[PDB]
Amino acid sequence: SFDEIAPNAKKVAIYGKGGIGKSTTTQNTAAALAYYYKLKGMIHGCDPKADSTRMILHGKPQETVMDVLREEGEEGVTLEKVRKVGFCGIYCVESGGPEPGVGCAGRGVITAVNLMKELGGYPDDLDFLFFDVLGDVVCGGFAMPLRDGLAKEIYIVSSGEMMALYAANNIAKGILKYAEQSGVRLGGIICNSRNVDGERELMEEFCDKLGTKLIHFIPRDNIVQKAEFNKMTVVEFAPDHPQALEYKKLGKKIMDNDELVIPTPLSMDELEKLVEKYGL
Amino acid sequence: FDEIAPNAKKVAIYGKGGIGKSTTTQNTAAALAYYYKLKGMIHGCDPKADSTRMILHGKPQETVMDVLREEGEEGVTLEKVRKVGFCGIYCVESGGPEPGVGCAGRGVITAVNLMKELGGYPDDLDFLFFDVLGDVVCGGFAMPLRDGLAKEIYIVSSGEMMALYAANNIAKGILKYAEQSGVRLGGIICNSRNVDGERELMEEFCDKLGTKLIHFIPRDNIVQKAEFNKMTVVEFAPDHPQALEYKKLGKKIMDNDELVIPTPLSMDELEKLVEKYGLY
Ligand SMILES: Nc1ncnc2c1ncn2[C@@H]1O[C@H](COP(=O)(O)OP(=O)(O)O)[C@@H](O)[C@H]1O
Ligand SMILES: Nc1ncnc2c1ncn2[C@@H]1O[C@H](COP(=O)(O)OP(=O)(O)O)[C@@H](O)[C@H]1O
Ligand code: SF4
Ligand SMILES: [Mg+2]
Ligand SMILES: [Mg+2]
Repeated sequence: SFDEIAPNAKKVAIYGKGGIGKSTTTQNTAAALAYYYKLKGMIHGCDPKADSTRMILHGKPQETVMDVLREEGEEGVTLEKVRKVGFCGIYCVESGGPEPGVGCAGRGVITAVNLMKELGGYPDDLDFLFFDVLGDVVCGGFAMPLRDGLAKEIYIVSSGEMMALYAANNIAKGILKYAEQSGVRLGGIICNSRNVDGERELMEEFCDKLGTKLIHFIPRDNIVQKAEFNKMTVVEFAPDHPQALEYKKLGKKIMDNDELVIPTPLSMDELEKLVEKYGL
Repeated sequence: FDEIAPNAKKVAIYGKGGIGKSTTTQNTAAALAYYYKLKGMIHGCDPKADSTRMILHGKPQETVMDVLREEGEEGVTLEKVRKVGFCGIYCVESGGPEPGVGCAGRGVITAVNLMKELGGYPDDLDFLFFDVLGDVVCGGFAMPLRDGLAKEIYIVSSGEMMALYAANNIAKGILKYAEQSGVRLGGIICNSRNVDGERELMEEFCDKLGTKLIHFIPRDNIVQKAEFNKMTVVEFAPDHPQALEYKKLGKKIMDNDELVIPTPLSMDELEKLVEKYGLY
């Protein structure tokens, strides 16, 4: 069952709109937890972009599970080819997916999670396990962590943008749908700032209406791009930089989080009027 | 699907979420129906269900899935699913299932089949646009290419890496289904974000992709001002430079003959291209 895999670990899944900063937040948060707090972790990329583990692997792209299955076949698959070790011993896995227009994009997630369970790719002694999931659509393999209770705690990365909040509200609808069946809950909304006026204020009212909390406000900092150029995470590049400490704060907040709640999704009218009220 | 609206230019607009597909599709259709007096129709294939709002003057449209769910296949009528808006532009919203329930693109198949059965695609149509979600190329979202529903595809994109990544993925889907359905890429439409050298990056991207940058839509506040008045930019101010830009684009789409099978870029090629200009 999905509850027996890494039982001593805090299973978390990060959802959000495309390009909102899920990979950046998930990788830097995991890097902070493994570096400052010396915790054993693992990242399972459930985004077909397949770059959710690049900064942990120091710029080296990882072969996806679908790519390895396609070339080596089910017989020639080894845990060493699909799971790599990066910064501070963080294990990395990329689910991947089918070619655009071929089948269901989420199918790669289900195959990778089942293969990881089969090969014992999730260490029992793990302290945290993160899943970078595509949140533009809540269906198939993308909605599997919410439906099958793979990760009990969900966090959505969002900005003041209408699309980002719309996606977050849709993910909350999926959480509410299988909240009693799977026991999945929303830990909070993580705001990846875009440097707009009154972004935090809009996000805090959005969380109030959604029945959750704005767990953390990540500022927009060019250190992310400077670190990405040296093929490293911000934590690995400059652990003393204020940005690295922001990910450290978020990391501890996620670990010590207890306010997990079933969401109260907003209506399409409530969301629009909330966006119009602030008018960023 | 070649028998539905045979005298019409069947086009499908793809692109990343929040890139400006609904804004471009609606204003382009409004320009074609207002300046050139062409009979047109918009079939929203985005689960957001707001691709036909400005044409309907801010009035929300009941989606096909909503009507089908609460009234059954018998209680369905064209009057309830197809509405008339600015300059007699017909409007339909496919809709979709609740987040986490089934396949998000399912609403597209049900709506296109239902229109095909009720004869909701006027034969005397001059143009037929499909606002499709491009974050993931699968299911009902990849159907228009698959069944050759719309033979000409245009992708709305900006200088952002995620917007270009999505456009490249849509091009991959076009290439796979180019010989089977005869679908083709008409060009890339750039929805400007007011960044330095955005056009130059987009033009090199089109060169590498084997297509052309059909048009450059500037970022104008008149869009939000017309949105506030529950109207399209064409209906709000047909003499505004922006309203004209959509008129130029509309004619370019109608008189377009340079349809090409795309040469998708590799992940390395796209990253090096983004780094060459370093817009962001
Ligand atoms: N806190 C931040 N400060 C500055 N840039 C950021 C921040 N978070 C994300 N970014 C940038 O945003 C872009 C998208 O980030 P990413 O993590 O890949 O989003 P996603 O995984 O949802 O697609 C990247 O270029 C990244 O450098
Ligand atoms: N040419 C433009 N100039 C200014 N704003 C624009 C333009 N095109 C789109 N927008 C804005 O961008 C946002 C997203 O537009 P939208 O059409 O809904 O994208 P999508 O259909 O891909 O979800 C809207 O708030 C809209 O006002
Ligand atoms: S369930 Fe989702 S990912 Fe799968 S084919 Fe449908 S829209 Fe695509
Ligand atoms: Mg990502
Ligand atoms: Mg839309």
